[PDB]
Amino acid sequence: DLFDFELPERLIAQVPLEQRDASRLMVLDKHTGELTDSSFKHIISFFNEGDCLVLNNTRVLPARLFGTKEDTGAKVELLLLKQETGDKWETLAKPAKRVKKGTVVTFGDGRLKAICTEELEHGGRKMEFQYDGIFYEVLESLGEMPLPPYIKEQLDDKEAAAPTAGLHFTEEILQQLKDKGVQIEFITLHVGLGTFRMHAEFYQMSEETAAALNKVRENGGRIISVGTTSTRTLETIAGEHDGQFKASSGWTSIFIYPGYEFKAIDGMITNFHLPKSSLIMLVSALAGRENILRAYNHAVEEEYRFFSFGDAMLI
Repeated sequence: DLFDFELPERLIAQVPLEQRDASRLMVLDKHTGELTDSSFKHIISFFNEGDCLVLNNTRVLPARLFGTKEDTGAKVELLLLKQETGDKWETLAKPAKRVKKGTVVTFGDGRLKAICTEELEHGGRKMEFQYDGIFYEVLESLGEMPLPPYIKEQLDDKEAAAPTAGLHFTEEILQQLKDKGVQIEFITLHVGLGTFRMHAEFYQMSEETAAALNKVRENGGRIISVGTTSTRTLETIAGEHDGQFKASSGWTSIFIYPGYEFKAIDGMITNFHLPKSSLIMLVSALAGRENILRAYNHAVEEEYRFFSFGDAMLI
């Protein structure tokens, strides 16, 4: 194989040195292929002003409502993605097929129902809630409301941990970078959602976030993704708009590999990976298969910790 090398199961960090910024930092020059070393404290010494960091920030926030298809029999699960205007929301629905045109779904005793004001491209569904009083209150209400048997039976119950090399980010460094003049933007990615369409991630970029990144691109700043993964979201987005960012959400399945021309990031921050997984190819497409390779060889040499909790890399 072409993305293989010697990787001592030992050089593979069993657990993390999460104590601090210790975690070394292999720095590779995308173009030149140079390959210096370092530690994650000096990090901030590589970012200029007008640079932005996109953080794959995650939130167990997909709140979900268990309603029942009004008219017909029943059973509809809604995943609340983002509230738009007033009482309209971006949503994912179980038994999606069931939710159509302007279908109506009831929740609980009927306080709060919702109509499907439209089908969405990513298979989601824009819905609109009907209710009295304060919305956020009504929900909270249903919060403590057990699922009626009717549904309850139709189910199996009642009513992880953000990986991403983006953890080496001491609240402090976050501040430093701010202070120095490096912006920080967030993207949102969800995992178990696949079952709402397969096992793809669901991303969401905001109007402001998109806006922000475009400025940076305009003003000639650099964009660096802090995401063993999020780099793909970005890449996906700017991919479908020609290097430009737009608010959006959807399923990400892009598979980056040598040859791919990045149109989103200028550099990224992740870890070292296995002698053939599909991450090395990603990275490899970024700085070239060779450069990365030799760096992988020198990383092993200077006994760098590889993978999940090992040391951090940058471009």
